[PDB]
Amino acid sequence: VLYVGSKTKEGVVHDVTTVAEDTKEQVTNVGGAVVTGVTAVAQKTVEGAGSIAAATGFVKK
Amino acid sequence: VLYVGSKTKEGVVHDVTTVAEDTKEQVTNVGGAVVTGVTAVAQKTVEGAGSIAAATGFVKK
Amino acid sequence: VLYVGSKTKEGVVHDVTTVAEDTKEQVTNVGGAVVTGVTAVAQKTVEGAGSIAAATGFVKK
Amino acid sequence: VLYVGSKTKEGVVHDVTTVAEDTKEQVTNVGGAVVTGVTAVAQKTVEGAGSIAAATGFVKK
Amino acid sequence: VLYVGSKTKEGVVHDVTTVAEDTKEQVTNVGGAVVTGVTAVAQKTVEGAGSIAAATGFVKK
Amino acid sequence: VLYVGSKTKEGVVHDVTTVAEDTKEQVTNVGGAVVTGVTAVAQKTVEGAGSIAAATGFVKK
Repeated sequence: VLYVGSKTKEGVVHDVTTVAEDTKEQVTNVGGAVVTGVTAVAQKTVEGAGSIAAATGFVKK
Repeated sequence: VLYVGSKTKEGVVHDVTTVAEDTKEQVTNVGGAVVTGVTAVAQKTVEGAGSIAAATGFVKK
Repeated sequence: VLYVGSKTKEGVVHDVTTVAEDTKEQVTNVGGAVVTGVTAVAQKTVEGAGSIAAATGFVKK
Repeated sequence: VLYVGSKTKEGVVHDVTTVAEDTKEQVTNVGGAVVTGVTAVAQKTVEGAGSIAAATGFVKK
Repeated sequence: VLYVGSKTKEGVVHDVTTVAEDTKEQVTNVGGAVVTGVTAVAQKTVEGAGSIAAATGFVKK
Repeated sequence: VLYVGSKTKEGVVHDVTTVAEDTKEQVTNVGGAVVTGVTAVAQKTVEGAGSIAAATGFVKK
């Protein structure tokens, strides 16, 4: 492999924008919760995963 | 493989935009929950997955 | 491998913007919670994962 | 006039984006020239104009 | 006029973005020239203009 | 006029961004020239103009 004159963008995330005004979030009775916003994962060579969101709960009342 | 003059964008996510005004979110009785927004995963070479959202719950009342 | 004249951006996340005005967040009765904002993970070579959000809870009442 | 609870955006320009890669501009024999990019003009109360581009030339050869 | 609880954005320009890579500009034989980039003009109350680009030239050869 | 509780942004320009990589500019034979980048002009009350770019030239050869 060789690159003489070149621009290579491999495994890239850019220009991700989030805008929010007058919003409302309520999680009332949750055993375990994962609430997130932007999640950016850039990776050229991987063996596992990129983003893992796990939630295991128990709401007995 | 060789690139003499070239632009290669392989495995890329860009320009992802989220706009939200006067919204409302409620999760009332959830065992385990995963609530997210933007999830961007760029990866050239992978062996596993890219984004894993897992939720295992129990709402007995 | 060789690069004579080249720009290589591999495994990159940039220009991620979050804007929020007059918002409201409430987590009332949660066993374990993970609330986040921007999560940026750039990594060229990985063996594990990139972002792991785990929440295990118990809401008995 | 009165505003009790309100959001008023009057006379506004926002989120104007220009992206350009590998472009080419040539103005060879021009008497007078006006070459521009983004031109944003926000103004609530005006008596004149907003943007005036004037070019008066003479190419005799 | 009165504002009890309010957000007023009148005469505003924001979030104007210009991105340029590997570009080329040439003005070869111009009497008078005006080459510009971003031009942002925000003004609530005006009597004149907002942006005036004037170019008067003479290319005799 | 009165503001009891309020945020007023009148006559404002903000968040103007310019990004440029590997670019090229040439003005070869120009009588008078005006080459600029970002031009931001915020003004609440004006009688004249906001931005005046004037170029008057003479290329006889």
